[PDB]
Amino acid sequence: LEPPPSTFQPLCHPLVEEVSKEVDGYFLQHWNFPNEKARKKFVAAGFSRVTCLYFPKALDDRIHFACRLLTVLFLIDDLLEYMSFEEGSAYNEKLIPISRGDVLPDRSIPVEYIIYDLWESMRAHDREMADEILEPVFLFMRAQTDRTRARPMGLGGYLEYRERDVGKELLAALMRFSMGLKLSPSELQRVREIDANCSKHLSVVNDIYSYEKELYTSKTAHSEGGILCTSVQILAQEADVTAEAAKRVLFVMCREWELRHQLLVARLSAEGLETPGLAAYVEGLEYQMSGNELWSQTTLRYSV
Amino acid sequence: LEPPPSTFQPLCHPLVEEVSKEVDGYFLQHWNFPNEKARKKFVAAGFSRVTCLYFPKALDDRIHFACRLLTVLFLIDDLLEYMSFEEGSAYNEKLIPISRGDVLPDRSIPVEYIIYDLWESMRAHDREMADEILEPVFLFMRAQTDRTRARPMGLGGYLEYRERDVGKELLAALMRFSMGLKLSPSELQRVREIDANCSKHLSVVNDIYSYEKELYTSKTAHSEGGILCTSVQILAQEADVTAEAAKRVLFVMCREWELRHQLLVARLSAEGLETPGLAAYVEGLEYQMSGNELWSQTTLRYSV
Ligand SMILES: C=C(C)[C@H]1CC[C@@]2(C)CCC[NH+]=C2C1
Ligand SMILES: C=C(C)[C@H]1CC[C@@]2(C)CCC[NH+]=C2C1
Ligand SMILES: [Mg+2]
Ligand SMILES: [Mg+2]
Ligand SMILES: [Mg+2]
Ligand SMILES: [Mg+2]
Ligand SMILES: [Mg+2]
Ligand SMILES: [Mg+2]
Repeated sequence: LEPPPSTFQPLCHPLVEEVSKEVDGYFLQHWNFPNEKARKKFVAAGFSRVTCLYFPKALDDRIHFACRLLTVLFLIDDLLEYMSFEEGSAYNEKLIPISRGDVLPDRSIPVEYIIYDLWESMRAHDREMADEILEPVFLFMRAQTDRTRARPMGLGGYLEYRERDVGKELLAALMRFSMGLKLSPSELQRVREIDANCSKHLSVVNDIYSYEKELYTSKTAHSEGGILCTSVQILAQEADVTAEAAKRVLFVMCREWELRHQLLVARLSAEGLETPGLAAYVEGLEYQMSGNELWSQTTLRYSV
Repeated sequence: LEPPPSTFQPLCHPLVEEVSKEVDGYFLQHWNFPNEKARKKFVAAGFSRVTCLYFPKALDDRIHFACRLLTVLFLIDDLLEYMSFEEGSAYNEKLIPISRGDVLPDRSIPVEYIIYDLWESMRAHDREMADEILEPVFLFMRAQTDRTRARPMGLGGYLEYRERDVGKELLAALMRFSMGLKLSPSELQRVREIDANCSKHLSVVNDIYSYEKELYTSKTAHSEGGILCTSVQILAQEADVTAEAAKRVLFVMCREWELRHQLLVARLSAEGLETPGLAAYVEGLEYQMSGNELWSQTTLRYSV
């Protein structure tokens, strides 16, 4: 699959090597893997590497928080594929009061105390910004087991749903936390169209590279949890082409979304609405798009 | 607008110029054009040229029949844009028993006697092959004023409707008539998938090039008859991109349909199911797709 030309230059956080070893090492000690093969596959995924590609301008003392969060969510994301929608919902809902810190974790259950200790440490570093990630994460978690996954969706309906299932808002709040980048409610409101456009890029780029993984999952995992829910399958179905043909077409659309990102950013500046914070923000969103693509093209999670 | 590479090479019927003058001349003599500007625009469209590009291997004494049919359908196609769905339906339904030869035409009304004389002349030349064009034409006519045009559609839903509105079936029966290519019901059943694939190509290629014409029509003509119903609008709405962005993506999809055409034809041959008639037929479909693109690229109908 040859990617069409992009003007975006992907950037990686300079501390990616040490943070990856730190965070991978943490999960290897605490997380319950089924076997040595799974432990190797975990490291092979490079979960801290995505994070460092998503937020390359995160503060040096905050990047590890982001790596820990995306890592545990990735691990949960895989676990949910072997559960029903009901079981998956129960699993996630239990982690929500724990994430808030309102309920103590069962220290014998790794996922419970990993989540608790993480959010506690994040609030310890920056309480105000850590709290602003809470609701976006919960929105993402509840989307993962949404019944709409078991209903037919057009491309438009899917992308609207997938903004939550891909965790667009959490990525936004996580990015701001990691950068210590604060925005007023007025600034946040102004870039909503830019956010929605970015979400489609992230979602479809992931759909493109994770298709083989998710096709296999749909044939082997739970009938509900492993369900095939992706723009690749939808376009292939609607246009009556192969999945690989759908990928090539979708990749072209992703480049159009990149063009639209630049247009919207230019218009924000052409109008009076550009601020230093917003400039850093929309630039950060570009890194998410290019970083997500670079990681997707190289991670063993999708190629194996 | 840069067309992505294609391996389909267009062919034109050798007698295109002489038949154009004959068919253009007939309509200029009989059809009720409002003024000289409309008569010039009519000639500028090249309705016989597209027909000769659609069926370049039509028999020398049958190509004019195809040119007449497509020309009169094109003329009605524009007429319908100033009518409501109701008026458009009543207009078309009147012509249907006339086309069958069951109802005599009003000789003071050009469209009625032109359509009557056409079908009578076609039945005289080849009774059986002419009759097999009737219902496909009627299916197309009724799709033109279908109220599904004014209702929400996804890409898949549009394409399945478009197959009727683009007259894929009538074109196939017209091609067979023009070439004297007779196929058994079983043979035709073998290439159903190939027909469906070809329909999408013809539809979207037309949508891409005729968008500006149809955008203008939607803003100037009847809100119903001139309604903007096209893949360019649908995809742009689904993916939240501009029409120009949608065009570029759709053009890539068109090339995927070309690849699929070659795949399906290759499979048909390998299974020992490609009869000499079927070989001529599927080649004929390729001429339709390539011929449609060449004409769309150059006709003044879409450029002015
Ligand atoms: C952890 C997840 C599965 C969510 C957050 C990260 C992100 C965007 C990385 C790419 C794959 N999907 C997701 C969703
Ligand atoms: C006459 C028509 C409007 C129908 C038949 C010819 C064909 C495919 C040529 C291209 C434009 N539209 C059509 C539809
Ligand atoms: Mg997943
Ligand atoms: Mg998921
Ligand atoms: Mg995926
Ligand atoms: Mg038209
Ligand atoms: Mg039409
Ligand atoms: Mg058109």
